[PDB]
Order: sequence, then structure tokens, then C-alpha cells
Amino acid sequence: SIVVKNNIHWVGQRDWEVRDFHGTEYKTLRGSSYNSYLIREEKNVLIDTVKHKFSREFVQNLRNEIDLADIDYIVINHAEEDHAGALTELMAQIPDTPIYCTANAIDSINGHHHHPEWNFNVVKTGDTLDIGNGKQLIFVETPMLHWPDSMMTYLTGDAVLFSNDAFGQHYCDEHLFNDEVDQTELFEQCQRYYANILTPFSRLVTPKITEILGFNLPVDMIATSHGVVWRDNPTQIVELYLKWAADYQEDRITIFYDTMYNNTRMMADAIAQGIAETDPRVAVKIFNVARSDKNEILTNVFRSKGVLVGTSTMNNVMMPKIAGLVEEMTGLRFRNKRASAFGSHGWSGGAVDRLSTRLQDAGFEMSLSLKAKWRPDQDALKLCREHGREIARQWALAPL
Amino acid sequence: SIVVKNNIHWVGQRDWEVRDFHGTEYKTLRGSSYNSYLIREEKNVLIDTVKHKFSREFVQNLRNEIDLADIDYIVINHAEEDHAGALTELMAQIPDTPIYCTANAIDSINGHHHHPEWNFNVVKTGDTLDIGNGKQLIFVETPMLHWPDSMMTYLTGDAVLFSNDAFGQHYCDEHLFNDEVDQTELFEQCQRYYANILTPFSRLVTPKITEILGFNLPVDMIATSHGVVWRDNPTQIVELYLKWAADYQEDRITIFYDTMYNNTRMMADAIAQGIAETDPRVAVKIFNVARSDKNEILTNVFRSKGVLVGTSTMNNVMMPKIAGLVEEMTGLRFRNKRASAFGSHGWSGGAVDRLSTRLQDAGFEMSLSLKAKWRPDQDALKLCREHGREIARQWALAPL
Ligand SMILES: Cc1cc2nc3c(=O)[nH]c(=O)nc-3n(C[C@H](O)[C@H](O)[C@H](O)COP(=O)(O)O)c2cc1C
Ligand SMILES: Cc1cc2nc3c(=O)[nH]c(=O)nc-3n(C[C@H](O)[C@H](O)[C@H](O)COP(=O)(O)O)c2cc1C
Ligand SMILES: [Fe+3]
Ligand SMILES: [Fe+3]
Ligand SMILES: [Fe+3]
Ligand SMILES: [Fe+3]
Ligand SMILES: [O]
Ligand SMILES: [O]
Repeated sequence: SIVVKNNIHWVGQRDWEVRDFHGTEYKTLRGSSYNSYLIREEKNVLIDTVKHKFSREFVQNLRNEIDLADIDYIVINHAEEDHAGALTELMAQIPDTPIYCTANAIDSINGHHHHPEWNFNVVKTGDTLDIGNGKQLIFVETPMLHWPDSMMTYLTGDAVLFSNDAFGQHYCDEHLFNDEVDQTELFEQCQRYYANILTPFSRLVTPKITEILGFNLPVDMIATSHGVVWRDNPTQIVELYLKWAADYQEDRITIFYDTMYNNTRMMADAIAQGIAETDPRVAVKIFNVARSDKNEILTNVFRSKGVLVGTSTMNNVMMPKIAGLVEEMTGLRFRNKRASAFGSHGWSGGAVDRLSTRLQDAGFEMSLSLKAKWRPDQDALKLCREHGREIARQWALAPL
Repeated sequence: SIVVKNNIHWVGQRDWEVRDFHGTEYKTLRGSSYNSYLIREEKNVLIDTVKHKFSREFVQNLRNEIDLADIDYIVINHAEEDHAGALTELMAQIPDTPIYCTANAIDSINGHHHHPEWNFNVVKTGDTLDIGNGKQLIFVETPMLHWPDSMMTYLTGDAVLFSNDAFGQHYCDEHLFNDEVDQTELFEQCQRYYANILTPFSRLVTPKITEILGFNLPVDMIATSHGVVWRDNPTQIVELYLKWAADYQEDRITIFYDTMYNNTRMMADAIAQGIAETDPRVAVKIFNVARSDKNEILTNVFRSKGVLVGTSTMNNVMMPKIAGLVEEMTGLRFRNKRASAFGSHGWSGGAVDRLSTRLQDAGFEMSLSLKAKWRPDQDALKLCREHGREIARQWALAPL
């Protein structure tokens, strides 16, 4: 175990191998960690557990740190399998130990573990739990961030905020603190995490953070459930969340597509050239959805002021990977972004109009579409390049 | 080159490495071949070419077989890149050589190659082309099988039908004839080809085959553009096409799903058990779309009387791989099939109803949906197993 601060001990699990989260919809290219914490004052408190995969290691490591019978309280901020997965294994040894969680958490814990006989203690925002030596735990409900059962736990005196998923990231390292790891990799994983997970709940992020700041509680460290512990200027991740929640966008345009014979690809490249020669201020990224990392694309969309999506017509409908990605964007609910559909067809086409409608359903402000027949010749590529010019001028943040 | 029959020579290209067709939407697990044919009578006729990738090999191999200036006519049954890709390379050496094709083919050839100055000869069904020695070519238009430009070429005397894509399959082997290869692998690739490509055009297959048979033309061999040449009982593939075109279905049910925490998976397994214990006549297949071959799933759907599709609710919508697969099935237009949606959710759900609607849009006759909250307990698994019973009884081809 590792000492976080004073009597706070890290008893979590590092995961160097993990590459698949949420089935296969979140790629963790730099692994992850599942942070669990043991506070040892007059009372002994365990905050969260780990993924069920590492349940046998978690309990064994916990035994080496403390006698299981000496654990007074267990706090579950979040009952997702990556934090409450080892709960059944633990409660098998100490079935009488009280569990402090939200009312919604009782539903989610019982939903996964099927042990309603456990001793649950419903907490709400403002409720306190004394652990001795002048210190206490303060609970703050954070529903739909990102689950109905989500909450945070604040420790007085030591001034440590256990925020669980919030402000966390999928980044594995032997070092525990934020000032001990590579800043670029840390930032990338942080923004990747928010873009793919917390984007649809951005409207709830700002008022909740404002509420927490209203409590006037000092924060020396922010102990998340994923990745590093923020100790050096810990509120930097809070400020990033405030910026990211305000319908974040840079002067950036993301282009992604799928293709069978590279006809749509040639259209995408021509559009990009038109943009770059019209507005040098705009950053342009191009991805083939069949050949690229899906979560990297979505992170770029989150950063972009607008997107262009390409697809060829196949059996009167759009390419499936495009349809799948559009469905996902419909759930992430991006705001204040614009979009334009394009692609090639053989005869009757129809997939571009179909795509344009579904992008509109996803919440994008739609511009005119761009269509081409078979492989674009020099004249057709001019039209594609002209489309990029028209898009650049329309989506301009500032004149010229 | 290989002698097909008399003066008919195979001058195509084998592709052992190929794994991706139509972008990445068709996996060729056993490679493929691109069959081109050179007929040498009084006139010399080249039928189709090969993929553009092998253009330099194709021309060089063609030179070794015959002087390029001695080629009288070029026949293009189909202008898709895997058959007409090496055309520009060839016409650069012999620009005056006439091209015989459909009216729609002029649009598709020029669409890919941008050389409208080529000498095109529009042919329609019934048109003939004498090549000497009492032999001639007879052209038969096959629009939307699978392209608007598609046609077949029949050679009199030798009685060889050049059917291009039709009756072909993606199967690579050193041996050229159907009686020289593994029958099981051949059948599998044949059915895989029809299910993923020709299913939406099944209504056109039967009348077209009926029309061809009406011509009373003898067929000794069927030389496709993909895979083996049918010489031993060559009409067996024609009969399979007739069976497959009649809204083909066996006593079979396909179940596929995507999941994040295996909750939906446990539902799928319970449903299967309920079916198998209710109707022993039914064959059941289960696939995880994120972990399985997409084209194998679709081949099973083609063979199935009905399907069950599972998904969890993620950001109020369905899993993207499921959305993508449903979009593709909407294009394949399966007929006379039934479906049932299922899956797990956390709180409000909604993805199952969303999926049920889109399956209905895909043409499936929808039965009642099955829903569960979090991880199904013993009581919930009974309900899932009961759902399988209800489905089995409803979809029964015969009583009991
Ligand atoms: C399997 C298949 C199905 C197709 N279906 C259609 C169609 O329904 N409507 C259409 O206009 N073109 C259709 N096409 C033609 C393509 O849209 C055309 O070749 C396009 O220019 C290729 O786009 P891409 O190279 O960007 O993938 C189809 C092509 C293939 C291979
Ligand atoms: C990222 C994420 C988003 C979710 N969104 C919803 C939702 O919008 N509505 C809902 O009812 N449950 C939601 N859930 C909960 C899951 O539907 C629930 O855990 C389900 O039982 C898991 O299904 P599975 O294991 O088959 O993938 C979400 C879960 C995750 C991880
Ligand atoms: Fe979570
Ligand atoms: Fe988590
Ligand atoms: Fe084809
Ligand atoms: Fe082909
Ligand atoms: O989580
Ligand atoms: O093809």
C-alpha cells in the first residue's frame, strides 16, 4: 500500500494490461487504475473497492494492511463493477459491516450483488460521519455524474476529496501523485475521459461544482477512483472541467468517413485542402473510422467547432460503422456544433441525405451536403475543394 | 495460364492474402480470385480483367500468352474495381480495341477510369458477336445483379456461361474446377457470398434465371469471376440460387448482442435454453457482435427463421455495433423473418424499445420485447428462459 496523506492509505489496484472498457467502446491505450482508500483514525474506513477481476488480490492485500474485523465503515461512492466489483468477496468475510451510500446505490449494489441483507446506510448531501481525532466524513450527492448513485466523500482536517470517477482518468503509473507523472499523457487521458463519458452531463457539471465550492471546504488533495491523486495545485482539474462543460470547442474541424474504394476518401482530402487555404486558423483532423481509434475521433469532435462526415451508398443505406458512430454521438449529445454530410454513390444514392438527417437528430446544426458520382475527376475535386471553402467561411469564428 | 476448355484460357489472378472486401464490411477468410478469360478462335476475345492491385502482373502475364495487338475484342460484364481495375493499364497499350458492355457500364467504366474516348459498344440481351469457327458470344443483361451495369456472356459451341459475380464465391485454390476442391469450404463460401451480397436482389434472381433457361442454351461450364469454374454438374449452383432467392429460411434462430458487463449476455444464454427445451427441432446460434465475425452472423440470419437482438442502454441509446448491424440488415432487406429485442438497463432504459423499432424498420415481424434491470437474478433468469419458450412456440414451423 501507499501513504496518500497522514493516515490515508492507498489500497487499490493498478491495471497495466486493460484495453477494453464498457465492452469494447472505450479503449484504454495506457491502462488504468482502480483506487481504493483506507482511512485509519479512531474509526477505520474503507472507501470503494476494485474491479471484480482483482477481488482475491484486493482482499489479501487488505488483510496485510489491516485486520478485516477492525474495519468499521465501508463507503461506496459508486457501484459500477470497476469500483464495487470486489464487494461480495469482502462482505463474505465481514457481513455485519455497515455500508454508507446513496439511496440510488442500494438499488445498484443489490442489482449487481443480490445481497439486500447487507447493512445499508442512506446518506444525502450534508450528512456527516465522525471517525475520531477531530475528523469527519462529509457526503455530497452527485446524481447522473455519471450515474444516479454517484456521490463524493470529503474528509475534514486532511482536506481530501474522494470524488470517485469525477476528475479521474484512465492512466496507469507506479507513481501515485499528479506531479510525479508525464503531464502531456495525463492531460490527454483526462480530456479523453470527459469527452467520451461526461459530455452528455455537462449541464449538470457546472451547477454541481458551484454547489461544492459554496460549501467553502478546503481541498488539499483530490483522490479519484481512476489514475493519479491531485496534490499539486489540485483544483486545476476542476477548472478544466468547468471549461469543458461549457459546450467546449476550439477553432478545429474533424473529418471522418468510411469507404470501400477510396472515392469518399478523395472527397475528404479535397475538402480539407479547401478549408486550410481559406482559414489558416483552423486545425483539421481526418480519420477513417474503420482504420482509426473510435475514442480518439470522439475526443476530436468534442474539441471541434464542427464536423464533416462521409459515407458511400451501400444497399441504399449508409456504411454501418458510420451509422454506429452517429448513434453514439446521439447519446453523447454534443452542443453548439455544426455538421456537413458528404460521400460518393453509384446510381441513385441516398445515404448522404440519410446521414445528414441522423446528424441533425444528433444535435448538429446542418449545412449543405456534398455529393459525387463514382470516382471524382479533376472537375469534381474542384467542387469538393470549393465545398471546404464554403464550410470554412460559414463556420468562421471571426471575419476573414 | 490454365486451359478451361478447348481454346478458352484462364488469365486471372489468385489472391491468397486478401481479407477485406467492400472496405472492411466483407471478410474473405479464405482469400479470393479474380477470373479473367482469353478466348482464341478466329477472333481473340478477352473477358474481364482483374483488381487494379495486380494490374502490372495481369498485363505481363497476358503478354506471355498473346501479343496484345492480336486481341480483337474486350468484354466487360461488370465494371467494379475487382474486375475492371486493370483496364486503364491495358488500354494504355491498345487504345483502339473495342469494348463490349451494357449502356450502364459506359457510365461506370468512365466513372472509374475517366477515359470516355475509348471505343465502347453497347450490347443488350440477345445481341451476338461472332468470333469464327462457327462460334459466337451471346450477351444477357442482368441489371441490379448486383449492379446496374451487370451482364453475362454466353459462348456457343463450347457452351460456357461467363456469369461474372453471379454463382461465384470468394475461395482461393490452385485448382480451377469445382470437382477439384473441398466441397464443404466451397458451399460455405457460396452461401456466405449470396447472403451478404445478393439477398436484397432476390426478387430479381428468379425471373432472370427463368429468362436465361428460356433461351434453351446448353451449359457445359459456368465460368464466374470469383472462385472455381463449375464443370461437374454446373447447374447445382443455379439450383442453390433458386432456393436461396425464395426468402430462404431453415428451422434456425440466431441470437446476437453487445454487452458491457455481461448482463445482456446472461439474458441471451437463458433465452437459448428456453428455446432448446421447448423445440428440439430448432438450431440455435449465439454471437457477441464485438467478438464475432460480422459476415458469419449475417449468413446465419439469412439461414434463420427469426432472430433475437440484445443491447444494453448506454446514454439512452443502443450499443453502436448493434446500431451499425441493424443499419446493414436494413439494406440486405431480409424477408419473411421474425425478431425480438432484449437487453439490460440501469434506470430509465429505452434502448430495447429503440432497437425493436429499428428492427421493424429493417423488415422483421416483431414479437414482444424482454427487459431486465442490472444483473438478472434467479427469478429474472426464469423470465428470460420463459421468453425463449414463448418465442419457440410462436415461431414454430409445425405444431408441438
Ligand atoms: C456492395 C455495394 C453496394 C452498393 N450499393 C449502392 C447503392 O445502393 N446506391 C448507389 O448509388 N451506389 C451503390 N454502390 C456503388 C458505390 O456507392 C460507388 O461505387 C461509390 O462511388 C463508392 O464509394 P466509396 O469508394 O467511397 O466507398 C454500391 C457498391 C457496392 C460495392
Ligand atoms: C457508460 C454507461 C452509460 C449508461 N447509460 C444508461 C442509460 O442511459 N440508461 C440506463 O437505464 N442505464 C444506463 N447504464 C447502465 C447499464 O445499462 C446497466 O449497467 C446494464 O445492466 C448493463 O448492461 P450490460 O452488462 O449487458 O452491458 C449505463 C451504463 C454505463 C456504463
Ligand atoms: Fe463509473
Ligand atoms: Fe470507474
Ligand atoms: Fe461486383
Ligand atoms: Fe466481384
Ligand atoms: O466506474
Ligand atoms: O465485383
